[PDB]
Amino acid sequence: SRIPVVLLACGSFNPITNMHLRMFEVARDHLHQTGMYQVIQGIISPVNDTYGKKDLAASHHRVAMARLALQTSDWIRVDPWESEQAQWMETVKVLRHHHSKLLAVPELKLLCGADVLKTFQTPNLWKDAHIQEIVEKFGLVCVGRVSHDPKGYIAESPILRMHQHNIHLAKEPVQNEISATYIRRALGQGQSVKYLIPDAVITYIKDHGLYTK
Amino acid sequence: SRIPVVLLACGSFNPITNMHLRMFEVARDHLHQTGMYQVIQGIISPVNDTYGKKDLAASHHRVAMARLALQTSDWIRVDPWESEQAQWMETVKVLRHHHSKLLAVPELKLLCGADVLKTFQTPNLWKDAHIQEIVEKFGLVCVGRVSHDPKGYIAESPILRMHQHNIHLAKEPVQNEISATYIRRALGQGQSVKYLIPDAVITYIKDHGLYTK
Amino acid sequence: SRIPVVLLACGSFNPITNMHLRMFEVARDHLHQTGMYQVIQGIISPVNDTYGKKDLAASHHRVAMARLALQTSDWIRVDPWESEQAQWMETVKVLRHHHSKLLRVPELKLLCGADVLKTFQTPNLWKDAHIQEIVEKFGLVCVGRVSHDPKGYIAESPILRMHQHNIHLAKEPVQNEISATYIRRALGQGQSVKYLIPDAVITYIKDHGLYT
Amino acid sequence: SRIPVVLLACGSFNPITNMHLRMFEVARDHLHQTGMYQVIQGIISPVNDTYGKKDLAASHHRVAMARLALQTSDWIRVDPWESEQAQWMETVKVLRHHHSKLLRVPELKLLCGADVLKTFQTPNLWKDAHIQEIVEKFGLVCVGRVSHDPKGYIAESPILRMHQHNIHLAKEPVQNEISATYIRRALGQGQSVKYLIPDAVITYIKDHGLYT
Ligand SMILES: NC(=O)c1ccc[n+]([C@@H]2O[C@H](COP(=O)([O-])OP(=O)(O)OC[C@H]3O[C@@H](n4cnc5c(N)ncnc54)[C@H](O)[C@@H]3O)[C@@H](O)[C@H]2O)c1
Ligand SMILES: NC(=O)c1ccc[n+]([C@@H]2O[C@H](COP(=O)([O-])OP(=O)(O)OC[C@H]3O[C@@H](n4cnc5c(N)ncnc54)[C@H](O)[C@@H]3O)[C@@H](O)[C@H]2O)c1
Ligand SMILES: NC(=O)c1ccc[n+]([C@@H]2O[C@H](COP(=O)([O-])OP(=O)(O)OC[C@H]3O[C@@H](n4cnc5c(N)ncnc54)[C@H](O)[C@@H]3O)[C@@H](O)[C@H]2O)c1
Ligand SMILES: NC(=O)c1ccc[n+]([C@@H]2O[C@H](COP(=O)([O-])OP(=O)(O)OC[C@H]3O[C@@H](n4cnc5c(N)ncnc54)[C@H](O)[C@@H]3O)[C@@H](O)[C@H]2O)c1
Repeated sequence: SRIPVVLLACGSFNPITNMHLRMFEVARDHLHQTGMYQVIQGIISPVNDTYGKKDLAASHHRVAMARLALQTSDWIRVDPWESEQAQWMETVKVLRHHHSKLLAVPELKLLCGADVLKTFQTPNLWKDAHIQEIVEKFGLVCVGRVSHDPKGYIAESPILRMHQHNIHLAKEPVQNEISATYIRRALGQGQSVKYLIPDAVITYIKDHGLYTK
Repeated sequence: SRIPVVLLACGSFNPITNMHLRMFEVARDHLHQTGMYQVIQGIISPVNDTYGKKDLAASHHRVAMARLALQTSDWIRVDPWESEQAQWMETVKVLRHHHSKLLAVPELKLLCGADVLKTFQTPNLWKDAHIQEIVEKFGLVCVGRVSHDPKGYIAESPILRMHQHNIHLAKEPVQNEISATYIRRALGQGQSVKYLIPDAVITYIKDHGLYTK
Repeated sequence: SRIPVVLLACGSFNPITNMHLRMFEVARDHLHQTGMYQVIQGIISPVNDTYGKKDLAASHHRVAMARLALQTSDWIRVDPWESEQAQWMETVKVLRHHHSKLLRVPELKLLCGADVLKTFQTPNLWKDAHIQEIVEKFGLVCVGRVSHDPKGYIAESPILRMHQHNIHLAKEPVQNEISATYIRRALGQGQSVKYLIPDAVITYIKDHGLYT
Repeated sequence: SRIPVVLLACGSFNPITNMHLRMFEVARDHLHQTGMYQVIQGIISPVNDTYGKKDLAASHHRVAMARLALQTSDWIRVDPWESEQAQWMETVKVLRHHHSKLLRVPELKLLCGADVLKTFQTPNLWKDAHIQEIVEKFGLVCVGRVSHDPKGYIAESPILRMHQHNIHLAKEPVQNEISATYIRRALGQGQSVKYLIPDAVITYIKDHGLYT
């Protein structure tokens, strides 16, 4: 029969957008189309507030916006564990945690856009051993993005190439490069972002006065 | 003070998508940003069933899907008058009708994507006199689309150039080229189109068995 | 053995751009990849000056620019026959013309971007009999373009879906949406279009005062 | 009178492509449009071979390809200084080097795509003092790219927003997203990349067996 799969998306979700959500749907249809997997759940894990140089809305709000965005989803939920930790946590550790949570066990795979695959090449960003454990022990489902060539990223990285069977490249013939950075700027200018991010998220942002100049 | 404006979008809406909806929002913010207009309403007018060579879902359903898509909009409504006529009607006639309906009168403008502006150049598609009345007596608000250069379309058409003050070019720094043709194909294959078109529209399509192979 | 193929691209080429050229390369690689064909020649056929409601550069200029653009190509050539006819000609007639020449046998296929497939749906634009002859007698090689879904255009066309064996969809893994309308506007504003169209074409345009 | 400007693009150029070249043309036109500057020179500075976790073609090859790509440019040149250093150098040091040479005065500005602005946010990638020196001592000219919002990157950076007078956002009205990674993969598969990168660069690549 089919191997059960849980998809984990780690990211900022500042705020969660229709594209972040579309990523799950495209990935699920892709895995199902292979004939060997059955996606039983998706998890949105917002990053901790201590992360990066960029100023993010409080994780309390990013978790809230995801929960509200996911109310019309019957298979994707937000998990705040990662954001509730005292500090930022390398992605491989978040995978380990959720794998333990599942502990005939479904395979847990990291879901991301092709741009993340490119960041694996950034000096000192990801430890080689972590890249290895991510693709070998968990798996990667990557959704295409304009200007990125995942196939080449895989061919040019010895670690990815060696475990390419555990990397699933998905993509849809659509162009949807709405950036959350633009969303925040537009919101700051009083412009509409309706139909780019969920109606429920816009309501929360308005009610809590988020992303103001 | 500001000139009141009603935006009319004529099209197939087979089915209405998040991009069709985004078009209204981008256009409204653009007109408001000029400082001289106040958009008070938007109208989605699905095309008649006798139109074109392409097979469209019944207008009864396209009107229903738009109504449901617009339930969370406080300023855009669907108007079935055009689709209820015995036969297809040139766009200038639909504008005339809605102008009469409004009859200190707000300006009624045709809302469309830049690709429509390009179709004005198609032999025998639009009567020169209609193109003229559309831009001169009503107005055009055009939203940018990848691969189209509205500014050049305007410069190269003597009629548009002469009335360019009545043509408003809007666009947002986003890439969103999701085609309804892809939506229908995906739906026909059992794939998800969630987050590309409204949740309410997907529910109607599923409940009424639309767009099946 | 592989089937010999000649690719014919009909269009304005006002002016020819790197995108138009790229279309040939992608189509050829796709056809060779199928293992069933051997593309032996490419033909750029600029449209006549009476065509449409547009002020196009004179046909002899568009032919000359295409020729310059193709100097570094060892398999694509421009053919002025079509532009040199007294009047505009439906595309199927251009295919028939070039088919006859080939006979004086390779298969002749129309080469176009996905957007062209969408124009097949435009009321009164293409005669149904002509769409049928194109995909039934000849063939169609389509290069993808952003915002277009060729697979859906084919499936929804009662004529195209019955001839898929003669339709070849070559996907463009790169994003190359450079509009010739934009090229003309930029040129008219005195802005650079270098690296968007061939250097020799830019020079010709300058020398002859085109698009000013 | 207009302020003399020299544009410096640091990058892999593995290999140089039509997009990299287009970036210079768009930036120059944008700067001239402001009416305040006169771009007098463009400089392509390929990165050293010790840089990053990537198997890059040898620096002398990337320099040679850039030189060939630029033969038809009357204002852009490749400078191998950087690639010829014993080790990789932070970009601000390359700017200082080229600034000194200019002195042996024109303003030297870093030229990059919008994506570079986003990398400024990457933990430990760029020293804050360096980002400050780049936009405060020199200048930054950014060319738009699909999926990136430079205006937001600037507004959200406590360093960039304080130096907007020295940041110039040049918008790319065309869609030109051709990945050098894709170019390399296509080449390795024996597929054409003609019209995506200069002909002379393709020839050099073939002659020297690069990307096989
Ligand atoms: N463990 C490590 O060493 C290490 C190093 C760097 C980053 N990280 C992790 O990586 C994450 C960084 O997330 P982020 O700030 O980029 O998240 P984000 O909110 O910007 O995006 C979330 C996800 O959406 C995808 N996405 C966004 N727009 C898309 C589109 N249009 N199409 C397809 N996919 C799209 C992104 O690729 C990403 O996978 C964090 O969880 C961080 O902890 C880990
Ligand atoms: N009066 C005439 O002579 C004449 C001739 C031809 C067509 N028409 C009219 O034109 C309409 C044709 O509509 P259609 O079939 O193209 O409608 P459609 O459903 O495909 O699209 C509706 C609108 O959405 C815009 N749009 C779609 N995707 C977009 C995106 N990603 N970004 C921005 N805008 C986007 C389109 O430009 C269009 O204005 C009909 O109302 C028809 O009656 C009139
Ligand atoms: N026989 C008929 O009934 C009929 C009806 C309408 C048009 N036509 C013919 O169709 C042609 C119309 O040509 P045009 O004005 O669009 O020519 P054009 O110069 O704009 O483009 C020529 C070709 O390039 C392709 N192309 C352009 N940019 C591209 C990109 N970025 N990526 C991929 N492909 C790209 C186009 O799809 C087209 O196939 C003429 O030859 C005309 O006679 C025939
Ligand atoms: N000093 C530091 O701390 C530091 C840290 C990281 C990187 N760097 C430097 O940054 C550079 C990294 O270069 P790279 O590997 O990205 O080079 P690259 O060859 O990929 O590209 C070079 C330039 O082209 C631009 N570009 C590419 N495709 C484009 C397109 N389609 N449209 C517009 N612009 C486009 C890129 O944005 C970039 O500015 C190196 O010089 C490196 O030393 C410096």
